[PDB]
Amino acid sequence: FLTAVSSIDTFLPVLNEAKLQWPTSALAASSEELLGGYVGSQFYLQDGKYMQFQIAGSSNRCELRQMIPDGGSEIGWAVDDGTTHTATSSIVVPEQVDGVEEVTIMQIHSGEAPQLRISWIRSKSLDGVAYEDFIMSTVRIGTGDSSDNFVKTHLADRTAGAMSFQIDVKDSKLTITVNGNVVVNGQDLSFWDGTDSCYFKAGAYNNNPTSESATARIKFAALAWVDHHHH
Ligand SMILES: O=C(O)[C@H]1O[C@@H](O[C@H]2[C@H](O)[C@H](O)[C@@H](O)O[C@@H]2C(=O)O)[C@@H](O)[C@@H](O)[C@@H]1O
Ligand SMILES: O=C(O)[C@H]1O[C@@H](O[C@H]2[C@H](O)[C@H](O)[C@H](O)O[C@H]2C(=O)O)[C@@H](O)[C@@H](O)[C@@H]1O
Repeated sequence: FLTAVSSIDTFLPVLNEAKLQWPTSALAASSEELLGGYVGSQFYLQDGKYMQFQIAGSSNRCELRQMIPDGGSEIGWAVDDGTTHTATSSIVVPEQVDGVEEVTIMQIHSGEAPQLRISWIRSKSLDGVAYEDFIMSTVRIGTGDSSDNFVKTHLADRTAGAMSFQIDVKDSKLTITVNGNVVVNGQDLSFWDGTDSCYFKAGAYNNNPTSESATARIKFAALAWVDHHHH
């Protein structure tokens, strides 16, 4: 039988502040249901320690979406509200099966757009350099489709072992720290000033696969939204 993520203590804080969306953005499990032992092949405890997400299909997901804590509704915050918004994780990205090409593992998203995607990607060239099997950040600085709307950065080559991430937003600036080192230092998010619908996400969101039956799989050793105001 499949062991439930809530059977250990590690993820209870974030489960109390998230809903699970699967296999689309449709609700799969409320925060209460997650804390109550919701489990399936898409979302279960692997190795007695990892919150594991699995999903197949282009643009499908198995993803946590930040909620107001203690049974609250969907959160919305703004890059320019003056508060520091922080998400931390420790992630084991396994080798992905053929047909999986890009898997978004953390986001800042709003009602209409992804401000930030951290994604594993099989192969991509950035600024004239080819990279394989790596973790990328994609920041939107506009809503258009041309390259001037994005800042894309190689964060790290994929490691077999756990990799730590931290996302911080304060005063319209974004910092991404990977394995303790700052890789994105104060990226401008001021295009999004006044958008009050931002929230964190984490899990597996499957982008541009070449087979819709190929199952993406991501293991979280830790995940939290860190509240700088201590409510
Ligand atoms: O053609 C691309 O791969 C294009 O995708 C962009 O990311 C999109 C994702 O693939 C998903 O469709 C979803 O998350 O929307 C994203 C978006 O529209 O921002 C960027 O990665 C872009 O650089 C790239 O050209
Ligand atoms: O699937 C999408 O295109 C986006 O869905 C978003 O979730 C919202 C959506 O209205 C859902 O049907 C449900 O109501 O939850 C909403 C929400 O939590 O904001 C996000 O999952 C977004 O990341 C997707 O891009």
